[PDB]
Amino acid sequence: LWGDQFLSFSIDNQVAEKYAQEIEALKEQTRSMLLATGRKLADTLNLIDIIERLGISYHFEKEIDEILDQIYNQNSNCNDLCTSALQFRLLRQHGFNISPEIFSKFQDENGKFKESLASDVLGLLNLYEASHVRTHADDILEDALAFSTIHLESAAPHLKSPLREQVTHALEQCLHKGVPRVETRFFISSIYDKEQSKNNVLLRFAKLDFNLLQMLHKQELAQVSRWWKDLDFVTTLPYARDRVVECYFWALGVYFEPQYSQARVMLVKTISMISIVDDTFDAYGTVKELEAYTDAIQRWDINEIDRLPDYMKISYKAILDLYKDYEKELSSAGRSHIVCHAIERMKEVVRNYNVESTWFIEGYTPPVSEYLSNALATTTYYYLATTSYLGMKSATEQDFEWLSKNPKILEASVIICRVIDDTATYEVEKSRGQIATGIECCMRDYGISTKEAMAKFQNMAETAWKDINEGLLRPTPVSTEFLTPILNLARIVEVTYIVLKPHIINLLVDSIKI
Ligand SMILES: [Mg+2]
Ligand SMILES: [Mg+2]
Repeated sequence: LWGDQFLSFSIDNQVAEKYAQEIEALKEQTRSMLLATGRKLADTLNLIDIIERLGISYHFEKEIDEILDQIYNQNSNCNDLCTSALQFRLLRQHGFNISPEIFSKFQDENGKFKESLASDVLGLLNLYEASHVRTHADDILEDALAFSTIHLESAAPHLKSPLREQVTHALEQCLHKGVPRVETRFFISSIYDKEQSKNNVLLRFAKLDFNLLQMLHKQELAQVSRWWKDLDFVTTLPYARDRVVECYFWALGVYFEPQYSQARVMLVKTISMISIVDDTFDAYGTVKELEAYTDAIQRWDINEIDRLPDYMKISYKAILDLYKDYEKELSSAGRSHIVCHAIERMKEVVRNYNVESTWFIEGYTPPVSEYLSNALATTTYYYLATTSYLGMKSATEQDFEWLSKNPKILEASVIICRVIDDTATYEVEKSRGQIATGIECCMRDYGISTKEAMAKFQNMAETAWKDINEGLLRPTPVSTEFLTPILNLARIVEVTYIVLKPHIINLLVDSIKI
């Protein structure tokens, strides 16, 4: 419902250059802040936390890492909940397996959190955020979420602004599980901007940087929108909607940095394309047509097009063409040889789409284990994760080989999307006759109520998050650069099922008022 609002974006080079020039000054100035010698732990942690929440930490990957490494190594006891929880969270998010023992001093000989901390809002907030980065080994943090949650909920109504808005927001969306750009936009405009103790250099820096990057995101969105119009699916395939803007939001959620410009464009096209296919199997193709389509996809030829009805011929050709473009784009860098990994994942998605169709027609309700073996791939997550690597100039063959083994971190990301999707779309899918819905299989397989089935599904998502958190800890199998996209895919789930309009507006329409 966007229209020609994004067909084309004429970037006024003057404003961009001004922004860039000043950003360079602010960047160097901020760098010097990070390298300040005589700073206290609390101050150093808050500085890093602020730069990250402001969405400008990508400029200081090395600096922040070296500083955090020093903090990890010195193991200093801060003694106060606020700093301890923050220290724990930042180290964990950066792969440092800091021991949860740092929380023992805030617990009774029973391991329960000293209820006396219940009046320490700042400590509770940082503990709340830290509880979301826990692993299966962090037994000490078992009751951290419930503890901080109940007390923050109680204190919230009487807190000053913007602290109150920060707490209220956190309770609805924790930092660790939120989409980066979405959380950055919120922190900048709704919190830091209204913070009495704000650092003006950092705020100015954050605003300019966000706005400048937004211009690039707009060029990409415009470029891809033109690409979509050329395909002219609107008239040739009147059963699919112009979801391009939504598809772009997803790509933006996976990575927003300027270096991933090519990657985002490639990713958007894939998301758009597979969306067409999903529509085909869901409400247009007949039993026979779908079987013919699944086969054509597995063969991946073109001569197979003759066995497909006209509408499917358009889709099929476009898909094959898209991958040819990908191969061409990567030719200059000699990376075209990796595209096959994405194709293999697409074939997988289509096979499982077909199987899902078959299950629906037969009225089959498989046990959970069997349901998942097919339903996990239908989320398209393995496929999208593989696709995100295509445009990443550093993604080597080894990285793709690791990804093909279905790494636990990827598996967890996929599971999160699956169980959450099933919990949300259950009602709609049931009234549609889809008795092969995750929640349905769960109920029958275990012999439990819908409520209990959904509760089990939520537990699976929780378990998966802990797995993701563990998968981020050093030593990582591949560079962190390749783990973030998977983590971001899981974050997108949290945002899509708490719909995209407000985020699209805040991220791609409205700039932050400087
Ligand atoms: Mg479908
Ligand atoms: Mg579903």
